[PDB]
Amino acid sequence: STGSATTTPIDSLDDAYITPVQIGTPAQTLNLDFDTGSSDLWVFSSETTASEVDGQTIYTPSKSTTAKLLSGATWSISYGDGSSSSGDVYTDTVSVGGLTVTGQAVESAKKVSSSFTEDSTIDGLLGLAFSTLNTVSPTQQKTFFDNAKASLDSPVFTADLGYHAPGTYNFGFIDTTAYTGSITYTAVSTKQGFWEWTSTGYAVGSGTFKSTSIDGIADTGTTLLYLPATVVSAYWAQVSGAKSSSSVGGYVFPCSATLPSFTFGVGSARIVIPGDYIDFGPISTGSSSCFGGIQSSAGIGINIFGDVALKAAFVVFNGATTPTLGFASK
Repeated sequence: STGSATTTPIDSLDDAYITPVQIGTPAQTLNLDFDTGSSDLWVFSSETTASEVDGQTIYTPSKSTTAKLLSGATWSISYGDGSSSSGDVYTDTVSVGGLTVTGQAVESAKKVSSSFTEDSTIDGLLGLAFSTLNTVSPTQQKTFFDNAKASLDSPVFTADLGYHAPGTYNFGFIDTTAYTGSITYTAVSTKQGFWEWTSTGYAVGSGTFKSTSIDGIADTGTTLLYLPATVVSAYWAQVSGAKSSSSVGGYVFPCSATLPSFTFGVGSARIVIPGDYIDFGPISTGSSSCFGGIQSSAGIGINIFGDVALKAAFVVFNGATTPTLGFASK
C-alpha cells in the first residue's frame, strides 16, 4: 500500500504545516502537525477542557463506531518549546492520504497548554519519530508509520515541505519526479528515539564549505534551524546589523537586509537553503526588526534540522531494519 497527502503551511511564515487525517467511522477529518521529532498521535477532542478549545476541530470518539477506549491508558507529553498536553487513549481507524491503519492509538487530549489553544489551525500532532518515544502508559503505543510499515510497498515516508506553498507527505514510495539529481543517504542513530544524523558541514552564502560534523535531528515539527553557536554566529556575521537579542530570544536582523543562503552537507552532497527561507518577519507587528530562521541550539542540548532546513530538500525517512535518512535537492 501507499499514501499521499498534501501538507499546507498554517500561516504566511510557514510556522508549521498541517496535513488532513481521517479518524474514525464515519471519518472525522482533523488537520494534524506531522512531527518527525515526537511519537504520539494526539488530538483535540470532545474530552478536551472546554476553556482550552478555541476554534480547533475535535475528535469525538463516541460518534465513531470503530473507536474503543484503550482501558487504563493515559499519556502526557512536553515538547522542546515548553508546550504540553495530556489525556486518555482510544484505538480507532486512521487514514492518511489513502493509507489506512486499523487499531491506531489516538490519544485524546483532556488538557492542552496555552500555545495549543491559541493556535486554531492545529487540531493535534501525528508523531513520526521512533515508537520508543511514545508516552502512552502503562503500555507504550506504536506510531502511525510503525503500524503501517509492514503493509507499505517500501518501509519509508518522505517529507517534501514547501516554501510559502503546500507540499507533500508520501508513505510507502519515493516519488522520483519530486526532486532533482540523486538522493544522498546518510546514517541514522535511533538511540535517542529521533531521526538523528550527522551533517558533514556548512557554508554561508558563496563562502567556502567548512567540513565539520554536526549531529542533529530531522524534525518536521520544529520551525527553525538550530545549530551550534559558532555556526550561527558565522552566518549572522554576514548580515549587516544582525545581532543576538536576549530580550527577543535570538538573532534578529534589519528587515531591509537581503539574507545570504546557508548550505549544509549530507555526505558529499550539499543542500542550499535560500536566504529568503531564513526570514521570519517582524518580531512584532510593524517592527523593522526581523526574526532569524537560523538560531543557536546552545542550551537545547541537540541541533535541530527543522522546517527551514527540511523544506529546502526532498527528505526520505527510511524505516528499514537499519533506518537511514535521504536528502535530495528539488
